[PDB]
Amino acid sequence: QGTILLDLAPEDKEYQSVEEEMQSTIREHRDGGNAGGIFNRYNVIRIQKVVNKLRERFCHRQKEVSEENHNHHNERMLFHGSPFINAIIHKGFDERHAYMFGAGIYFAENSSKSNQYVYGIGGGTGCPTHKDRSCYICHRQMLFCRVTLGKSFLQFSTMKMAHAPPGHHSVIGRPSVGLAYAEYVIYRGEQAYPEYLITYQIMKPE
Ligand SMILES: Cc1ccnc2c(NC(=O)c3ccc(N4C(=O)[C@@H]5[C@H](C4=O)[C@@H]4C=C[C@H]5C4)cc3)cccc12
Ligand SMILES: [Zn+2]
Repeated sequence: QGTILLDLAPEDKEYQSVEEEMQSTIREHRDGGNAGGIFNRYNVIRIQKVVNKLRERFCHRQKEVSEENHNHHNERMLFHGSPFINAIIHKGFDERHAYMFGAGIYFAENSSKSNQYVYGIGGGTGCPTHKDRSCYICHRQMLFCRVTLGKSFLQFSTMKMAHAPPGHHSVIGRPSVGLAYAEYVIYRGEQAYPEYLITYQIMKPE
């Protein structure tokens, strides 16, 4: 049937919950805003629920992970940012299209970290039209996803990895003095479901 995008109304508590998580998880980064831009809030202009009967591939894998993890799939809602959001919502996450950065699909609990990836690694060259990484005009997109972490392997760097170590299902790169915030990585596209599609703009500091 394909993906059906359902619009959430801002007066719906599901809409508010999603925006709140995004707006409150904004943190300042050490790069002076070079990658994701300079801003204190987002102008959330749209939130759509992604419906794709993907859910099954996702639920199936979740069962495998659970058996393998003492009946604990260890789900977390996390943000994802990359230049391939539209492909993802239709075809699902795919580890074959993966790219420091290893060969995994990255997620973050802080929206501002995922915003740095919207136009690519380090923000790339910025938006296609103005080639500005701090564009306040162009609409950006990011996903708030269900991520099956199962047994996570914790470490200080992930540029090295291609797969989760034995007995594990995800890799969490953590802060050193190295990273500033945690990054969650999976190596199988089916361990993540693109629950919400957020359309937004970063707003200039008032
Ligand atoms: C048709 C089609 C064409 C191109 N793509 C597709 C796709 N794509 C992913 O599922 C994907 C996106 C970004 C990363 N991906 C990350 O999450 C990390 C790195 C990376 O490449 C760098 C960027 C974000 C950070 C840093 C890894 C995987 C999924 C489904 C279809 C696709
Ligand atoms: Zn722009």
